[PDB]
Amino acid sequence: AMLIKPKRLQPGDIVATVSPSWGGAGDSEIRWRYEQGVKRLEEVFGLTVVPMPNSLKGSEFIYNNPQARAEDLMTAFQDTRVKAIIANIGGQDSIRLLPYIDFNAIRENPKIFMGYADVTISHLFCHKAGLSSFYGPAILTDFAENVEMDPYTVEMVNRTLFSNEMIGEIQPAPEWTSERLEWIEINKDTRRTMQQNNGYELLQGSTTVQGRLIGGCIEVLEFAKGTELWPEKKHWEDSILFFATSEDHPEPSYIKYWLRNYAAQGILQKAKGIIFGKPKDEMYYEEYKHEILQVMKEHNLEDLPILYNLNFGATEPKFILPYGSMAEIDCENGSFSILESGVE
Amino acid sequence: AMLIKPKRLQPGDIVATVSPSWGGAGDSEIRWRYEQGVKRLEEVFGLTVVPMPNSLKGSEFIYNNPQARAEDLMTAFQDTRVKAIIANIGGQDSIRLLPYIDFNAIRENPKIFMGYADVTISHLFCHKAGLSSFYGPAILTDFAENVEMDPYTVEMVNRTLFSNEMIGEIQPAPEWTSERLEWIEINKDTRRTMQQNNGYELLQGSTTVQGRLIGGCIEVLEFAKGTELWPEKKHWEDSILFFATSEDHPEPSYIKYWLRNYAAQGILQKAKGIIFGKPKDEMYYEEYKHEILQVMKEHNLEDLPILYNLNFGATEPKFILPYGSMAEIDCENGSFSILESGVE
Repeated sequence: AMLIKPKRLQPGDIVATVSPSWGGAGDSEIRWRYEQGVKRLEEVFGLTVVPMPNSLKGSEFIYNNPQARAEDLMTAFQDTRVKAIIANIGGQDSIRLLPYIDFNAIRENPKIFMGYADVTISHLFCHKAGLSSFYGPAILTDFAENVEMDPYTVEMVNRTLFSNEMIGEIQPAPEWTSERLEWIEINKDTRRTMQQNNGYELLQGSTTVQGRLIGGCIEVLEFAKGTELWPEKKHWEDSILFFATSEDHPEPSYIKYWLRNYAAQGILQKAKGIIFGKPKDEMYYEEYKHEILQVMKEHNLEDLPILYNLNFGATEPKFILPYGSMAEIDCENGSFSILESGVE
Repeated sequence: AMLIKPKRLQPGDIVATVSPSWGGAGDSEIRWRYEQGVKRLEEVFGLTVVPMPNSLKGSEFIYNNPQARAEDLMTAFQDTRVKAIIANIGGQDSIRLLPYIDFNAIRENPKIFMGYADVTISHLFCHKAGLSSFYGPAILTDFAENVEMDPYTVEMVNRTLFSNEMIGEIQPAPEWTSERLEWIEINKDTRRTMQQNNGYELLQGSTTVQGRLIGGCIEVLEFAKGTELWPEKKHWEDSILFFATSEDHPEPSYIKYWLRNYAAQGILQKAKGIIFGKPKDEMYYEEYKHEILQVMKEHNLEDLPILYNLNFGATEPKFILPYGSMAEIDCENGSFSILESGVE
């Protein structure tokens, strides 16, 4: 293990909320939604919540001030009362924070950091500092789910962040959604419609393999390629790669192009296995499979275990992937497991 | 300069044709078109043309055999009778040649290498071997133009490859086309419809700047990021960046994402200036401007000279960009010049 594992949460602990990507949480029309997410952190999980100073200043300010976003992250990491940091939401431009990050401030202050999609970039800040962080739910999208949180997401927060017991097998969720229901307050009493989930699909592979988790949102990872933010070679050795596609539904050819580059980098050849998240709206569900299998065939990797349709990524509900934690793909059983705790 | 300038081509010289990307030149219904391009190399330029051994075996063979494509390149470079190499056409997967390239073989046999789009990858092979190669016309798309070659493309081939006089100012073409007229022989006597061209547009900048050319097809450059094929740091210092979009019309948001990555790499900050090629069909002409200007604004680069709508890239006709040559953007006059010869 190359990464520091942070301490577990308990009720009473303080969690900081931050806006490293899109600044919407503070927009007048969305603030109710932020407050609803916070309410679940407080009431369901028993946590105390503090927003970082610039995090609710709204989307115009946040967009224009990447340094202030970075300052919010540094403030949260440097405050010893803060036991976890959760992103409000993704976006697309948190790569702009790079000039303003003090990696040693993260290194000297290990704690839980969680979010997904563009927050992939903020995960790479933690990763560079040697801290295991959590590809997982965010305030506006998951904790603020209308009417009630999904019990699957709640279970997985408990198992990953509140317990130092081995996480173990990740069962698929019974149902999923990515229905568009605008974040208008008079919609708050409306449940989003759920779809039956049918569980994991094995695209290829015939072995049980284990390796340490690395990855994120595949579109956003492109943003960091060739930069000083990209994880050094040792982190890719004997990995389990995890990829999710985001809400803009990247055309299938891009999934091919991006995987071809992972091959050209030597990353696919170093992987023990790959897991893919359910695409948003299941758009391109079958088409992505075709591209994935083609790139593997092109590079003599037809036996690399690849599991598909997991509940992480752009749909709800979600489980949580701790970076660098040992994980397992069991092809014969079509199962995915995390073979250690997420927290200490 | 870090790149070797190859020797001047002249009538009577031998040129090799290669298929490093899509292998369609040898397909039964396309072969007439390859032969039409060969006829202009022979009759207009006075050259003897030799296809490399695997280059006309068709698209199925070529796709399945990246190693044979790489061998064709090596064959052409190692034959001292061959004075220039021209790609038949682009494609999308020449990144697959990477593990099969003998860079020493290129370094020891400097000579003209020319093509565009996916052939960007093959340029990067030359670049890594320390050879200046030519972002420029290809057999099937330019030399094989129905009825006759465009005099603009002819002129720029002559000025860049057939003379060691300074290239000088690159004037805009009077007309352009990217009309889809299928490469079916029954069409061979049909001229493509031309559009009036309005010349270069200065997007920003108020100075005259000089720097060495580096760039290529912006979609394809993504394929090489974070790989050992990416040009080393010194190549990006005091550059003039050149970017063209390809036939797939990348959505404007991707231009933004890709340019934010150039910023995150420290590349935009080191540029003296940037030039963009006319988009295919002028699709997203205005949208791309908006994205380019937004990324400059995001990174305090609003005084960086940027010229738009140049005749390189996905449309016809084309001028030629020698990698690493000293070039000039003059903002007050809205002009672009290359301040050395393309060849020795």
